[PDB]
Amino acid sequence: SVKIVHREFIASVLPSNDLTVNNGDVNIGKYRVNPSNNALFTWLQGQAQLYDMYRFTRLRFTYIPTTGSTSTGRVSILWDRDSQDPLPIDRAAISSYAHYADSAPWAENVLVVPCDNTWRYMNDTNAVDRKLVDFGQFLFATYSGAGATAHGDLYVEYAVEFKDPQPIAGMVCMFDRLVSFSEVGSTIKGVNYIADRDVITTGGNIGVNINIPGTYLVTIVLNATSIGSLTFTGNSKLVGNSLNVTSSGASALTFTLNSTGVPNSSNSSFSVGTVVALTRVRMTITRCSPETAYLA
Amino acid sequence: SVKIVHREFIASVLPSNDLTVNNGDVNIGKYRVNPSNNALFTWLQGQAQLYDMYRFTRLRFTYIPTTGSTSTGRVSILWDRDSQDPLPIDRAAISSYAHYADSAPWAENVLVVPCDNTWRYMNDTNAVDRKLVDFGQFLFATYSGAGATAHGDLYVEYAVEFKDPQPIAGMVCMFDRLVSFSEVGSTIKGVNYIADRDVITTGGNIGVNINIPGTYLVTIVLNATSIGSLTFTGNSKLVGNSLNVTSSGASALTFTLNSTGVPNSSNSSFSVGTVVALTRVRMTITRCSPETAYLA
Amino acid sequence: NISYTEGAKPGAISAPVAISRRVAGMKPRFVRSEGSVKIVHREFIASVLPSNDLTVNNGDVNIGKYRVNPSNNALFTWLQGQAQLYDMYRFTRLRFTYIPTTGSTSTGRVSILWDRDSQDPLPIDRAAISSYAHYADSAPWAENVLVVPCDNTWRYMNDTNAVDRKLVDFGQFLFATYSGAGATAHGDLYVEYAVEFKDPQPIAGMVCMFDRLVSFSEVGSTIKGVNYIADRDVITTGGNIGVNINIPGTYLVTIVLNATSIGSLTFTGNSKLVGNSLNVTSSGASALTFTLNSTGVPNSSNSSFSVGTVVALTRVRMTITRCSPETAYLA
Amino acid sequence: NISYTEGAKPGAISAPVAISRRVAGMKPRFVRSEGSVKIVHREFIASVLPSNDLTVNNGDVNIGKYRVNPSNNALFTWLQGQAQLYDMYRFTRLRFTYIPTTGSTSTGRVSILWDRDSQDPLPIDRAAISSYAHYADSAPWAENVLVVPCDNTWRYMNDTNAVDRKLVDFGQFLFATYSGAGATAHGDLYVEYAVEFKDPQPIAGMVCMFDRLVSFSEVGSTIKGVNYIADRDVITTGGNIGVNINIPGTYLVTIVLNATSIGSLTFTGNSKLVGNSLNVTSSGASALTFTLNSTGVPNSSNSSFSVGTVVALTRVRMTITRCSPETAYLA
Amino acid sequence: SVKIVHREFIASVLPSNDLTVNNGDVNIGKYRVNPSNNALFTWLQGQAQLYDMYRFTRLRFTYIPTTGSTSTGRVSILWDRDSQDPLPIDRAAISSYAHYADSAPWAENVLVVPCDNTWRYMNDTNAVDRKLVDFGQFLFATYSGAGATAHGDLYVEYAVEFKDPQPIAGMVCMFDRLVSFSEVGSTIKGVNYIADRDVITTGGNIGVNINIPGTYLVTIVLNATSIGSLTFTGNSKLVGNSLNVTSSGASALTFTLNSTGVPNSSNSSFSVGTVVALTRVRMTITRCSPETAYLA
Amino acid sequence: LVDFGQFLFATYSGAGATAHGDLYVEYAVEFKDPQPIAGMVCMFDRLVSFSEVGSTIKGVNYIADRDVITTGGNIGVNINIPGTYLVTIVLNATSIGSLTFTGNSKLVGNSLNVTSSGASALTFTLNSTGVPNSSNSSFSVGTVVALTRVRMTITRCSPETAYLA
Ligand SMILES: [Ca+2]
Ligand SMILES: [Ca+2]
Ligand SMILES: [Ca+2]
Ligand SMILES: [Ca+2]
Ligand SMILES: [Ca+2]
Ligand SMILES: [Ca+2]
Ligand SMILES: [Ca+2]
Repeated sequence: SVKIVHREFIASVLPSNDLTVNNGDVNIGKYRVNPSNNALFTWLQGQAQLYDMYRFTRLRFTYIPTTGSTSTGRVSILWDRDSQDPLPIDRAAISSYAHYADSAPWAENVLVVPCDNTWRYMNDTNAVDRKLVDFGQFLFATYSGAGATAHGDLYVEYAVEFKDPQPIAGMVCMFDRLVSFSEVGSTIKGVNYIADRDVITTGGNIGVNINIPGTYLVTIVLNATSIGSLTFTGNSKLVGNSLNVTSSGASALTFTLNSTGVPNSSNSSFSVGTVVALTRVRMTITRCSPETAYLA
Repeated sequence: SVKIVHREFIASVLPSNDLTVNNGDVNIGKYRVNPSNNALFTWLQGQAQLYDMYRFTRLRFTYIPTTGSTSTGRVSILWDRDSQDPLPIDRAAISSYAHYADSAPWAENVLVVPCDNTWRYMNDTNAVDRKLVDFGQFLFATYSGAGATAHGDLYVEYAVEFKDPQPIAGMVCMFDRLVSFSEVGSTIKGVNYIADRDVITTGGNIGVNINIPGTYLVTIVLNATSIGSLTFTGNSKLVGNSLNVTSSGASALTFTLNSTGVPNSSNSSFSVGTVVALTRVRMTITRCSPETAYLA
Repeated sequence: NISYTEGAKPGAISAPVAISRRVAGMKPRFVRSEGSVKIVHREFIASVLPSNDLTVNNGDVNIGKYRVNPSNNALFTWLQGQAQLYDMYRFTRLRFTYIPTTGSTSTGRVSILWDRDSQDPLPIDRAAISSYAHYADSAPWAENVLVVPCDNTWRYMNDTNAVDRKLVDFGQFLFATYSGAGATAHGDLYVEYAVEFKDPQPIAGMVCMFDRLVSFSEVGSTIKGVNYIADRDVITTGGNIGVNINIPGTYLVTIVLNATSIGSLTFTGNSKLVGNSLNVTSSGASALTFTLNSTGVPNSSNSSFSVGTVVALTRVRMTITRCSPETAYLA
Repeated sequence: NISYTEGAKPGAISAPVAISRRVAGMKPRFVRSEGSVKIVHREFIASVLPSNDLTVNNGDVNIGKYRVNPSNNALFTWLQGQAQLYDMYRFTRLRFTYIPTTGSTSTGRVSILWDRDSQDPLPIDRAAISSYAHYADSAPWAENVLVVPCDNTWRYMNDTNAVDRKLVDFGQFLFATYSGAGATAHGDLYVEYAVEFKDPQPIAGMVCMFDRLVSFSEVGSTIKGVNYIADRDVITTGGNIGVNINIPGTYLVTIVLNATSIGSLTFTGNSKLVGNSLNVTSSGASALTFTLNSTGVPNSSNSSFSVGTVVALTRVRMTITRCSPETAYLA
Repeated sequence: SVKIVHREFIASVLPSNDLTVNNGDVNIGKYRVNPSNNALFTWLQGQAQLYDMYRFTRLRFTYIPTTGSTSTGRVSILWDRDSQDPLPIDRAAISSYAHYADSAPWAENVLVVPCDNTWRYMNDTNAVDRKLVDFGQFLFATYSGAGATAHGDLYVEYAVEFKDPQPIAGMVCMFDRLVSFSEVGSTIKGVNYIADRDVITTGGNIGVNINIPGTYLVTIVLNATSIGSLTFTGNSKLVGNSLNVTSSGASALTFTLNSTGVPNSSNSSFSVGTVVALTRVRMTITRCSPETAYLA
Repeated sequence: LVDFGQFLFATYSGAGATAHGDLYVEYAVEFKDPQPIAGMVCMFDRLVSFSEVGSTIKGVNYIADRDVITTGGNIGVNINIPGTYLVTIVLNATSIGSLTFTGNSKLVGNSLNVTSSGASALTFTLNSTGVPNSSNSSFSVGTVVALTRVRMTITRCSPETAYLA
């Protein structure tokens, strides 16, 4: 048994007047506590890919403000033992989790989750009853805030044991959408950096949203008559140079970007514009360091 | 502090009549014992990337035959505590080393290295005096043999301590050659899947050799008027679909392959043929699993 | 008898032309248990076929083919029968044994592996097969053994087709091989076990039922009962239907096709028809029943049985049952 | 593990396909001595190459190639370094060990011999090789050993090129072979020794200096320092110069030729150039420096390095030093 | 952690000559032992809704006659640890089970189930492999009997642990059928008071069967040109006043009823007659007390 | 990180031609791991066309960069460690003048010189007292034209191995 201790950043809490959970993302179990869930474990996943089974020994969630002391609102950090339970919508519900922590947006907060003795399977083999392979799910909620200045950040801190060395699961994610067939839906394999809704292919534009902090290598291949410009207008900056190959019928772009992880609903992490007759999107995303950025 | 134990495959030993060290690879650190060195630690690097320092507690190299009893010659396994020392050139020199073992190609063999108490740094890629950051270097040799079929496989088994969680070093390798300047030399960053001599760029051909066993994701962007065919006639097989975009002046290919790791001097891991006026090669290689292969 | 080897000084190693070990039948032992019964027994699995490129499980692409569950007859030819009768099981001792059946002249690697997660994908590269915690590697002409340390979790025999198999299986056995040559196998694989059964129950059933709405998609299906086949084993495309029973033994098949017309029933791969095949074709629907013997070794291009020249295939419903050849249809 | 051999009654002999023995590194032991130090150690010598006709020392014609003297790196790759430091030596234990590296299918004779006179000519016939007092014969696929009983005479390391070597060497090791076939070696030769060193001294020097007045004769020379080459190893005839370094390892060479003109420097035999070769040609004199790696196995027709198309060769002066490849010249 | 002990009524056993399991209900999980399952835990569900996980410590099923000594046949009580296993079809199969008991209809009987140490999840309604979230299933059977008057009543007595307070799952059931699409099938959410087959929607009638004993509050909204009468000719009686609003195109009825729980194949718990062009049925059922009945 | 510090000695307010006294080192030293002989050769390489200063030095450290002077039509090599050394020096330069031994070293036996247009080579073995000299190198090459490159090889050795006349 291999014993790992670490702390890592998850996501920033955006202000909201009405009660919103997980910055408005409606996916149940988005932050399921399974080390292969890169949306929660931005760092652990790198080590998780090498082992079959995991057991948390200590687990705590912290909230640290980045806003001023006159910001209004509630930040609630929560853990639900069942990673398949629906997201709460009401103010009674979010306060009723056994494992809760509440604070003003300008106050630090901590949530300790008492761990159990059960080993669980790490590997994502698209388990259907996820609750049986996750140690619950983390979630956050917020209300009574105003503006777009993020309140603060969320971190996870833990002790985990890992059990069986195995062939590496990898840090690659690949996305495939047949736009011919529909502008929504896709096949996604490997690491869950993006879900379906994170890739927008409509009205002559492609937006991809990497809403998990980090530096990533992307290579995207478009089946399209022609494409316009690659732009970085949202949560990510291009790191080093972007390699672009355009032809009639297909094009390919590769580059390393640096994402904040903070979701932007009007501007994607990167977009490609003026795309004519888009048939297919095939793409590969991989968490990495900035050292492997392409050169000028 | 974080204690890892594992056994992993290194390389298959090709037969040779004349003495051949490290399957003919000439480079001095090839198998420096440092967890970053993916040529030696085919599996461990995936964990090494997350930590600052290491210390080996137990370390042994194993040889298991894959050849027949009628195969002639010997396979030598060898450890030098100075990772910068030159490779030995004649068989007698091998016997001068304190830590070596030598056997028939048809016999299992083992070499136990006595470990010390000193911590050393995970990244050695900046470092100049690499002996101070490596726990020596492993070498293998063979002589008095014949045939194309490999004698047997080498493995490393160890118990190692890692010390400090860090930002991930990443599992990607970035290669860059300005072929217009010269058909040799390059900037390589990230993990050492390849070295300069592994990318052949001449006579209207491009061949790249991934002589480290595993499954990889690659993206090559080519600055060239036109290119011909992508072929896999060496130690690697295409996994899933290859995505190829060709234009006048530039081409991009992206695909995941499965390498046997064993070097082939006639056929590269992948080749691209009939290449006209190659000015620049920029490429990205990342160890992964086959689950993220591109679809047809 | 031991012989002296010519030209060896004391303590030398030698390679003989071939190594072997006699295997003898041993009736199962029945032992004291927390549950109903503990069985200590030993069963033959398969023979490792040679291949140059790395292949796992003699080329069977089905994940978890040798999942460790008493109801899986791919791993337990006899224990399957015993599994029928109980609800839950626990392995107490588990080991896999390799006996070479080839001379010391044969090249290659034979790897015997166990993956704690029975739903994990099959490995394809040399780094992967070497990286399993529970591994055992040898030349194909050498003996080998892999001991899997058991836990004390009870699991259900999956007789209700659990979707997350990993939670009902005790991992999966798998074997891999590379750099081999020739037509004949390298050696034989055995499983040796001690297994407890918990709760007596009505017989689970020996039948497998497969149902695909081809009109919806040429891929995907509902499979209930014993898992003799997986989805990918039934090919329905391009005017052909191919069914791959890649587990050895004798099977009764009834296949009912919703399709305008069908051509010939062929047995052109790993199976042979036993006795007579009963075929009824009409406009819009066809039915075939027959019993076959399958070697269970997977074939890329020729299914266990195929139905050719099939027109507007809308639906496949089929029933597959392990049985005796005695029960074959008459001429 | 010991196995039973099929079809043998008790006390039979068997031939396996191949015999081997693991060799492991063992650091030298240092022991009490009448002199400064006694070293107990073990070194690899060479691999016996197969030949149909009787050949000694893998075809090296140099008498006393494996003369027993610590300063002879043809026999002691490591002890040479140690010899540098002392005046005199005495071998206490000496044995030569043969490990086969070929199958029991291989034909031939391997003879390991020791001749008390290190200047005696090499034998060429089967009667001769069999007639040495200190001999050991085997099939090439069998293990063998030759124990040389030592005396207690101290000798000088010959670091001043003694002309009557026999009086400074403890005889010569040599090996012979015949009726073999194929490209690959029969087996490996090791020396195992206990040796005393007497008198500490300034390092003897690692350099060999060769000088031939070709204008006097195409044969003969002055050689001072380490004996990496003998006279016959430097060929100067017919517009060619060939230098044969028939002892393995890495060597720095500087060769200065008194000759009107020279052609190409070629590496066409047992050696490879390391890094860059530095060549300076003028009318009447040429100079080349480079460092090479030599396999040390003698070649009849292709020297370690050659200089072609050389005109009116008057003089060869050359310097050869065993060294590290690290020290090669840059491009 | 929270330790509950209770005894509660499950169902009355109707006589039958042929073998009849679970009073003729065909569904495989009917009495899965999971505190959410209100068909088995008529009382406990009201608490189960507030917690994430359960573990039974003691568990026994009791049968107390309500019939006469001259009633023929037998009543079988039965526990399968696999809650997904099919119902037995013949009497001999019942005897194959390890945990069953069988007696005269006029005799008290008990079946003690030995509990295990494993915690399982309270919600099983998402879960696919329900055996992993249920502690088996209870079944009852009867045969060799006759008459309309029930043989006796079944009860469950247990000591159970609950683990984590959560947002309430609620005590309401929501039923929805698009009858214009089909007269069968439906979306049912919340507590399992009813299953699809319990709402009959055909021949100008609507019947709904609440075959779980208790008092309920219902609201049915009907999409239909016109409706006739609300009747209570089955296992339920109106409590207080029924509130009926009829219009052209839509109707709403709301009332609280008192169900005996015993199924009736001729008369539903409540029926609405002479229903013209029913397109849609949407309904809400909530266990409650009679104190909240509507007034005249 | 590979040395156990450095010995050094200093002196002042002395007079006369003769030495003050002698320095000895007395030690007990352990050696760990047997290996193939490291090599006795030093290889020096300077791209003079790049800069008159800096170099690549591999092998035994008999000289440091500053010990090889390449400036103003002169090359000076200072072997400031005592003993006997084999030297081969190959100069990329249009022409060169005389080889002089005018400082701390003496030529042993004969010096072998080969000059051509664009390249020169010298081999010889010297004895050096190793005492540093400010103005006169161990050996010098004079009147050198368009010096582009110095590649040289220096090896501690025996005087027995000197070249013959
Ligand atoms: Ca919850
Ligand atoms: Ca695994
Ligand atoms: Ca069952
Ligand atoms: Ca059952
Ligand atoms: Ca001497
Ligand atoms: Ca002396
Ligand atoms: Ca060394």
